[PDB]
Amino acid sequence: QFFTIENTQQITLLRTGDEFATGTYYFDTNPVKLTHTWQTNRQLGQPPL
Amino acid sequence: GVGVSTGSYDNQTHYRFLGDGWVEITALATRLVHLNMPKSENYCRIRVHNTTDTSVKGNMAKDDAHEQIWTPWSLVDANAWGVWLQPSDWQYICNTMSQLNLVSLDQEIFNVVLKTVTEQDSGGQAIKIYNNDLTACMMVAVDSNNILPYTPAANSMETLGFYPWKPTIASPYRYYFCVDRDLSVTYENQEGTIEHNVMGTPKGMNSQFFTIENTQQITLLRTGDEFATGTYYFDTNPVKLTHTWQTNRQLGQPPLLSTFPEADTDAGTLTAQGSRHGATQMEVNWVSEAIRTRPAQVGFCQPHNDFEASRAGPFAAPKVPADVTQGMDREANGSVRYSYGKQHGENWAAHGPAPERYTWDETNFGSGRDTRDGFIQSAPLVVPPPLNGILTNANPIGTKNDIHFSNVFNSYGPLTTFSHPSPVYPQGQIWDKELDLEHKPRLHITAPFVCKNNAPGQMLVRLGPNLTDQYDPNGATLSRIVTYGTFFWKGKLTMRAKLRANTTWNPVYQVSVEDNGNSYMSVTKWLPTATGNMQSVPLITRPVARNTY
DNA sequence: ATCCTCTATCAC
DNA sequence: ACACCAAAA
DNA sequence: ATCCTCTATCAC
DNA sequence: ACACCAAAA
DNA sequence: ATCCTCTATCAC
DNA sequence: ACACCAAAA
DNA sequence: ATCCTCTATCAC
DNA sequence: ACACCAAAA
Ligand SMILES: [Ca+2]
Ligand SMILES: [Ca+2]
Ligand SMILES: [Ca+2]
Ligand SMILES: [Ca+2]
Ligand SMILES: [Ca+2]
Repeated sequence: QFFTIENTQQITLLRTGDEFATGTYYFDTNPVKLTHTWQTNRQLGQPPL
Repeated sequence: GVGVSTGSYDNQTHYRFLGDGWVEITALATRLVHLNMPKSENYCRIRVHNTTDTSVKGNMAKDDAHEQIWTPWSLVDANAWGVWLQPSDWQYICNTMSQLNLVSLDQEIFNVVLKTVTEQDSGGQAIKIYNNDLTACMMVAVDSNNILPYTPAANSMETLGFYPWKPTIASPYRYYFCVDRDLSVTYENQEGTIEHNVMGTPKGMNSQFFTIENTQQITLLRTGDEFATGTYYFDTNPVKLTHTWQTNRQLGQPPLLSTFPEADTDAGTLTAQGSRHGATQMEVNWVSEAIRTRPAQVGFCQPHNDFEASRAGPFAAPKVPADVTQGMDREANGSVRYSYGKQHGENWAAHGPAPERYTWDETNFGSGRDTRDGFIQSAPLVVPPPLNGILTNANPIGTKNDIHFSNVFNSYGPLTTFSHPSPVYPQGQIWDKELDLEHKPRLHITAPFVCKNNAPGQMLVRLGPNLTDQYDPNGATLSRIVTYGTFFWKGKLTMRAKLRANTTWNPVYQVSVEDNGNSYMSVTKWLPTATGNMQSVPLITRPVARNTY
């Protein structure tokens, strides 16, 4: 599999006065909790009486 | 303002029938609860170390090391089949339905009774006088948002009476706290010492201390008051009410017959394994039910007594229940052993503290595993394997005589498909909360129904501190008027089922009872004695044959 | 707040 | 007092 | 008068 | 039973 | 005249 | 192709 | 001026 | 942010 930037994309030329800008990508992702846990199989629920 | 009941007794069960054979079952539970003053007036962070047992060399699998927080509050768990349905009903549902699912729960408290006792008659002997205080109050609260940790009572056979005409009481609220316990490995006598059997202190990063009072809205209940729940809606997956059988060996196209039996005795034959059509993923130039290709893997091999351990200490790994198989390999296919007691079974006239126990063998056949016959051949498959060309349940691993590949082999994988366990009638747990782990478990062996969203807030109760004329805050430890109480609890559980369809020919297994015998199913078991004693024995859920392919 | 073994004289 | 028992109470 | 650790199935 | 957990329940 | 074991993709 | 299996397909 | 290997978040 | 991948985004 051999690709080439030139045969795959639209290249834009930039001289000194030019400028380039991206679209606006939207992330479709799952959030990340910001808390650690502790409980292990030994501490799950009803502590003995 | 008092002298008038605030609720109504009703422990009925209604079967509402709708079209296409759907059914709306409605569970009615009413129960009389008793309650006395919580000994600790406060919250206690208590510890538990059983050095008396941890010290032995072989002993570890008996470790009870942990540190709980004792709250002066008491829980009111009804999460146990045995509390809602009547023996017979469970029969009915199981003998008639095809699936069951949780719908909604509704709780209610009322007819509060608060009394104080005064031990008098010091001028004669030693009597006790009973009388109720009106102003006195009770306290209720519901952790609807579930800030507090979950504490299922069936997790200890401490739920409520399964017998309506007999009262009951509440399990006290207690929850785990963070420690970091550690224990070393040893066997029968070995040599050396237990290198270190430590406990530990609270860690800043994981210390979590809650308080009913700073988390919930507590409602005061005097005699004429009454309390009532919202109406929780279950968002859960239904449970089939049929066992299966088919195993990898019976999936689809049975081989073609070439020889036809002559009499009801002799059998028939197939075609030459060498000269037989089909497919396999072994190099051999033949074919056999054993090596033929199947859709996927039914059931799988689980590691035996996989005590693993973390900062908490050691513990046995849980494992998906399955049929025990002829091999009678219980601990091998996770059957479960319950130890219930007189409010949850037991006979009643059984003497001594000795709890009654029952082991449940799962009915999802074709999913079980017989350790004995399980074996791994080698490379390039060979008709009859050499010796050093096949590892069996005889050959020992890591130099231990009885430890074989089974106890460490894990068959699980993509093609590994199985069946969800079944519920156990009395004693069994109904629903359960889900672990707040970004990556969940395909199910809990703990219970049948797992809430997809939030879950039923736990209902907490506690009596109110009835003070005396004497009180000093800075005062060491002090007096409070003796007091205890009662109240009725009423629950509403709605379920949905559908009637099974009859399509076989040959009748089918039904749960039934039997005349006065030595049979497991003997009426008498679910009957009163001359003094009125009775037990509740677990019953078969999924008496009827399913199909899986 | 009674109707033929539920809810439900529910079958009006 | 329907409301009568197995349907159309 | 229960909804995922508050109020607040508040997000309807 | 919305109300499915992180947004627009 | 194919829809998850009936009739009944009946649940449209 | 609704019609995603246990409800409101 | 970003949408799953084109043009083309073209499939809106 | 549709526009969640193979259709009818
Ligand atoms: Ca909340
Ligand atoms: Ca009635
Ligand atoms: Ca609330
Ligand atoms: Ca048909
Ligand atoms: Ca583009």
